Amino acid sequence: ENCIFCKIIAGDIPSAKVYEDEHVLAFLDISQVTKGHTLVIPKTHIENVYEFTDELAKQYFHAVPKIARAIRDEFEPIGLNTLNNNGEKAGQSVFHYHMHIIPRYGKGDGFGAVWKTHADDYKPEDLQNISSSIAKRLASS
Amino acid sequence: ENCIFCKIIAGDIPSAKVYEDEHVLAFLDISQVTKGHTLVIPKTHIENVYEFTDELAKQYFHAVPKIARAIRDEFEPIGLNTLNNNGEKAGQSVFHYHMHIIPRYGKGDGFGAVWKTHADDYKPEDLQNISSSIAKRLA
Ligand SMILES: [Mg+2]
Ligand SMILES: [Zn+2]
Ligand SMILES: [Zn+2]
Repeated sequence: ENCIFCKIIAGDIPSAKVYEDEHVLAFLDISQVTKGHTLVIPKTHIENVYEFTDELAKQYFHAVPKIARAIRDEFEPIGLNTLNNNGEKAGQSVFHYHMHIIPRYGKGDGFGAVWKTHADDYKPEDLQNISSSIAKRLASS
Repeated sequence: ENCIFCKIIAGDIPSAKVYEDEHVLAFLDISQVTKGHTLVIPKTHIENVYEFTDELAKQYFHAVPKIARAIRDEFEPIGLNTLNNNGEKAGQSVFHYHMHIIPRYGKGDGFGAVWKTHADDYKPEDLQNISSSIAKRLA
C-alpha cells in the first residue's frame, strides 16, 4: 500500500483535518491552491470514481455539501468548485479517490478551468446518437 | 421557475438524455468540451451544492459513478474529471446544481485545469489553524 492517503487515514502521516466520521475523512491539501483547499476522501481504498458502489456513494457524498458550506461560511469566498480527477492524464497523481473543494476569491486563485467550447462541431442528431449510446449501457445500472 | 435546467427536466426544452431516474437527469452538454461531455443534475431544483440536504444527496451522487462508467466503456477515454461550479466567479453559468462529467482524450481536450501550488506560503501551524477553524462549524 504505497498510498499517501491511506497513510493519512491510518495516521502514519500528519494532516490538517476538517471533517471525519466512520467512512469519510477530509483534510487540507498542503498545495493550498487557494486558502481553504480541502481534500475529501473515503476511508475505504477506492482508486477512482468508477469503483464507487451505491452503498459507498451514500457513506461519502453527504459530507461534501457540509464541508463546502463550512468553508464558505468561514472564509466567505466569491465562488467555489469541486473537482475530481480520474487517471494520470486527467490530473490524478494519487490512486485513491479524492474530491477537491476549492474556494474562490478572484485574483490570485491557484485554480482555473480552461473552457474550450465545440458546439458547432455537433449536430442535433449526433448528440442524440451519442447520448443514446451511453444511455443503453446504463439500462443495467 | 426561470431555470433553463428545470425546463429541460420538465420537458419544455429538448435534450440529449443520457440518464434518468426518479430524482436524477443527465444529458449531454451541447458545448461538448470533449466528446461525451455530460451534465448530471437533480430533478429537484437547488441553486448550488450548499442547498443539498442529506436525502437529496443520497438520491443524487450514486448516479455519477454509474454515468462515469458508462462514458468510460462507451468512449474508452484515457481519463475523466467531474466538475461542479458554485458562483458566477467559479464558472457557474446556470444556477441549478450540476456535475460536469468530462472524459479526457488528451490532445484536443476542451477542458483543462490551471494548477498553481502555494505550499511554501503556509506553515504547519497555519494549516492547523485553517483546518480547525473549518472543523468548528462542522460540529
Ligand atoms: Mg450496462
Ligand atoms: Zn489509499
Ligand atoms: Zn432549476
